[PDB]
Amino acid sequence: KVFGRCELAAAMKRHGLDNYRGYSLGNWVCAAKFESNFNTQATNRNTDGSTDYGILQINSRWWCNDGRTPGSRNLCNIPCSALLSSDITASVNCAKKIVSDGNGMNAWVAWRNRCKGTDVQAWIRGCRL
Ligand SMILES: [Cl-]
Ligand SMILES: [Cl-]
Ligand SMILES: [Cl-]
Ligand SMILES: [Cl-]
Ligand code: NA
Repeated sequence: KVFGRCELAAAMKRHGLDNYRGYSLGNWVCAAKFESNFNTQATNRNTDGSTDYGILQINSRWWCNDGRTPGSRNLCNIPCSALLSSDITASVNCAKKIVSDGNGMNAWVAWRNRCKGTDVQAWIRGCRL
């Protein structure tokens, strides 16, 4: 599913991401925009053989099982295919663990490089939230 910007912000707020671990909602919508263009079905292969999955491009080396990343963990305890559902529950729950891992949303390189330090509130401007 390809989410609308305000549509995603609302689903994200309902699932408890607004200021989760101190990160305002616009950070999460920004991250989704540049990770996946709001597409739940986005997948991307990494150089190390792992793959990023879903709206927030969660990686198979640490967070989900896809059966093809040797020596990897499944810390969110889910198949990576769950991260591609039009229901973003799996992705949000896993992102809560990821953002809690020590480095905040720096875990998302696209957030560090494209969202961090910017006016992220722009990503939720105009939405009925
Ligand atoms: Cl915000
Ligand atoms: Cl694996
Ligand atoms: Cl949802
Ligand atoms: Cl932090
Ligand atoms: Na894995």
